[PDB]
Amino acid sequence: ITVTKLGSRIGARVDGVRLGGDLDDATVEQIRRALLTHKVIFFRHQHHLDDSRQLEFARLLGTPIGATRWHTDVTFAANYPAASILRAVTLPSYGGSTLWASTVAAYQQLPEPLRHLTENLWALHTNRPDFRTEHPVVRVHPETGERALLAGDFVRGFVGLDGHESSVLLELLQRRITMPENTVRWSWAPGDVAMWDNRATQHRAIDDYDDQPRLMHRITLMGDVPVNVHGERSRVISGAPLEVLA
Amino acid sequence: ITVTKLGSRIGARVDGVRLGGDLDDATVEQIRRALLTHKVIFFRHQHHLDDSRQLEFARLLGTPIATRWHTDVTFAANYPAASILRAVTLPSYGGSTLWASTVAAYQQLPEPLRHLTENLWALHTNRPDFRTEHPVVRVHPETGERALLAGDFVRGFVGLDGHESSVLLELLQRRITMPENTVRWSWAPGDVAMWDNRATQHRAIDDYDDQPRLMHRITLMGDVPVNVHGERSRVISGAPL
Amino acid sequence: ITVTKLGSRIGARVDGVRLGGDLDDATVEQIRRALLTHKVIFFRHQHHLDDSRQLEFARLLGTPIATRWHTDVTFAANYPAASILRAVTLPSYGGSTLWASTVAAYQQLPEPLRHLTENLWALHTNRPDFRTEHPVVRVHPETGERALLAGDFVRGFVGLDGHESSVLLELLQRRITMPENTVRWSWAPGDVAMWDNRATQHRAIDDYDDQPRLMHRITLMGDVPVNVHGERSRVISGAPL
Amino acid sequence: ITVTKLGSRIGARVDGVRLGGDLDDATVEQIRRALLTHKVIFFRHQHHLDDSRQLEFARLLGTPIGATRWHTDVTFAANYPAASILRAVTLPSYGGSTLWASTVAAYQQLPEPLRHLTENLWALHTNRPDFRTEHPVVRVHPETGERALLAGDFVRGFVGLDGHESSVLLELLQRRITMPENTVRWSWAPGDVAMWDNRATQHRAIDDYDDQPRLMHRITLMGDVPVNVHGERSRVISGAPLEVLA
Ligand SMILES: [Cl-]
Ligand SMILES: [Cl-]
Ligand SMILES: [Cl-]
Ligand SMILES: [Cl-]
Ligand SMILES: [Fe+3]
Ligand SMILES: [Fe+3]
Ligand SMILES: [Fe+3]
Ligand SMILES: [Fe+3]
Repeated sequence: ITVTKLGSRIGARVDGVRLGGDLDDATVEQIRRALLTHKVIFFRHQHHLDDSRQLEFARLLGTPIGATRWHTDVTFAANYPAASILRAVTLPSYGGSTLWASTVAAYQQLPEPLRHLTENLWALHTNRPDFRTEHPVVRVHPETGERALLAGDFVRGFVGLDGHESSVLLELLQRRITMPENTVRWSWAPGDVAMWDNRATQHRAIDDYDDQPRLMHRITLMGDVPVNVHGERSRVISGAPLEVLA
Repeated sequence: ITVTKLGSRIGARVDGVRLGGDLDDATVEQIRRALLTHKVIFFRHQHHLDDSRQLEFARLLGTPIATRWHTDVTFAANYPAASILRAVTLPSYGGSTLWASTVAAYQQLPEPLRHLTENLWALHTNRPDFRTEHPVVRVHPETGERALLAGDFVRGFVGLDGHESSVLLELLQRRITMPENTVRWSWAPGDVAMWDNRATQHRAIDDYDDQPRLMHRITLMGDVPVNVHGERSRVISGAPL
Repeated sequence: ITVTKLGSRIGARVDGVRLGGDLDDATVEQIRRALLTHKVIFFRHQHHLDDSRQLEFARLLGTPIATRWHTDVTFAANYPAASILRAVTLPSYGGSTLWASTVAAYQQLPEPLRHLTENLWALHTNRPDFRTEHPVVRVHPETGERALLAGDFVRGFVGLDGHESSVLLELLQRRITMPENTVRWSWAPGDVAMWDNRATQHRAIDDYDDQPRLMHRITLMGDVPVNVHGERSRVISGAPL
Repeated sequence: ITVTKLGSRIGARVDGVRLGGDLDDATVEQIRRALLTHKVIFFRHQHHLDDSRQLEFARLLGTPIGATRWHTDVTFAANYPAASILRAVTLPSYGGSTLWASTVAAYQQLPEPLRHLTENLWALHTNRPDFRTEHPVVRVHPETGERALLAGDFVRGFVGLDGHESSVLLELLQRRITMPENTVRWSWAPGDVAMWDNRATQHRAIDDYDDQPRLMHRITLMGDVPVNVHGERSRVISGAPLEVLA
């Protein structure tokens, strides 16, 4: 099993692994560490995979649950996902790459004033079945302790700020998060599988394949409610917790 | 001596006072307090004033030293404490002046923007090359009130890029110059305004079609800002006033 | 009857007039012209006025129908032409009102922003669900002057995303409410203001600490905007006024 | 010789060509058309190339002349470059990808109001030897007739706009231009060569290789002074024209 960095702040390729439910503990743990360290990892040549085997693999790393704007998944809910595992099924003849950004790297690049701002800022995330959650803008990752910015396209405003202030500040933060130095863009080939840490990233689909057929299979793993640098938790304004796969 | 509020967060008219250098301690003190409380105060019917008498008055309150919103001379580290401004020749229309309370603006900031501004430094410049890094929140040395320090001399914030600085400065200026924080004075003959430059910004208004307009200003020495953490402004370039 | 400018680009005081329904054609006409020229006009010493007499005056000028900058009822397609506003009960301080000339603001636009605004549509809404797509430049039906149409009822511009709309609207509002384009009136008992809603925005100011304040407004029917290319506003939802 | 699209709005790979000064007219022309159509093209496996052969090739397509912000090259000059040809010499073990955006695609995605704005807008581009040029924000490409946005990191302001307006509008335009649907990101392998149309693109280096050694060789081809949609030309405020390779 080898892990090779794809860039300075994000991304790694993991080789010498056949994904499935039969991986030993040492291998699952090596994978877990690579995920947490590199934020998004890629396995190539996984042509043996189907839906069931992908699910069997997913169960080893977490509890499975039941596009072209930058976002963190389902952040309108309080207990939004920890991670997802995504395999290519049918790919277009061109385009169709995917972007990830490290929101840990983004936080690390913030100068002190913007650290003080974001560590003391709350965003309303919504899906508009009405989900509204006030999340902190800095989250302390529950497995690594690393601070990560929490924002993305589900943010509708910041508490205490007016609509214009919120629009300007959100875009300032998005501009920083999605700086290319914080990002990896993956050109999918058949057999590829991506896994990302949704507590430490945003991602974005790209509509550059002229609507040619494209099919991916995603399995998403249950996460927990964010805690900020002061130990404060996200507040549910409206909506229910996300639930495991039935 | 009476002090009459002109608005909730800023401005008062002081009546029953003949400005000059012969005012007693009690009266000079009441004037000082009105100024610190109301941020800009106005005296009407001061027709006896000339440059000499204005200066004699000014000396009781301190040591004597357009159309963009600014705090005076903030490209310098020890920028002025206050100014005293008399109408001499007024246009037949227009020519009003605006002041904003930067104390009021700070008090209206929600918690996130307090945490931002209390940890933020702005570079102020006059382009003699004056460049000073001032804190964005200054603690008034006489009242203890916190005031936003920004305005048109700001060229950027330390650690932010040019676009971030442009957007943030305008966000802070939009807050500071909200009309609830401002008083606009239409000058009549004999009017004098005095403002606390440690707690305000002001702005001339170009709405008199360049008719002749003459005012006489006397400016009083101030000290170097202290921020909420006790830190002082940093001279990058230039000398003290 | 005398008309005195208050500023270069906006505002005049009309003296020598006792407002009411018994004014002759000549006087009603001079008042109409002063209004169209100066965008907002003020009458002082109108202590004889009551609701009935204000309405009788209003009927000579048209057909009778807070703290954010807006043009009245622009979420409707045929929004008002003008309003007439009388002080009834005034606070002991604060309580001034601001008007901006959107004609002046249009005239200050450089060529690129004229090309933008002359080809721009804004969605105005009241959230009865009123939604209207208005042009951002309207051609005044009586004067032919071009005026910016924007303000706080704007929710977005057709073809722009939410962030673009937020940034552009604020850019246009920053231009419109530049103090050179505005008049701020401190109300005294007996004061009446009348403004042309086709050529202005206005804004109440919350600087009187919620002391009691009562004004009486009468609003006059207007028509549907025409833009520089002859195009009319589009009702998306709601009825005509 | 084959040309394969890499994405809907930008980028193509050209195969079955050995780059050099010996290419026949038909081949040079096929290359020219591919460049103008796809805005940036890539040739792989060119391990025979050295500086001299790259130059011999460049001479077939134009007249050769004498990083991590998005820009169009040398736009502070009036007659800024038409195109560049870039080969990898020494590559880092990770990171080091390059981004291009199509400013033709960007113009095509503008809604009517922003077309009216930009077609009637002028930007001051500067290098701060003092180069200052007022360029139109829409340029009509001299070979294809296509309209392209002209902006990027050398813009210091727009004529008639104040500093804040200019900052906000430039970023609005950059945000549109650099939307991922308008972009291609190339992971360099040894032997790769990129050629881009500088009249129809912006590009950006990415600092994500932790300053490992990296060496590219660039040859840049002379361009001409922009003309806008009204037939108006760029204005030299200060500085000299760019000059051919001595
Ligand atoms: Cl491979
Ligand atoms: Cl990218
Ligand atoms: Cl005002
Ligand atoms: Cl290959
Ligand atoms: Fe997603
Ligand atoms: Fe000043
Ligand atoms: Fe109103
Ligand atoms: Fe370059």
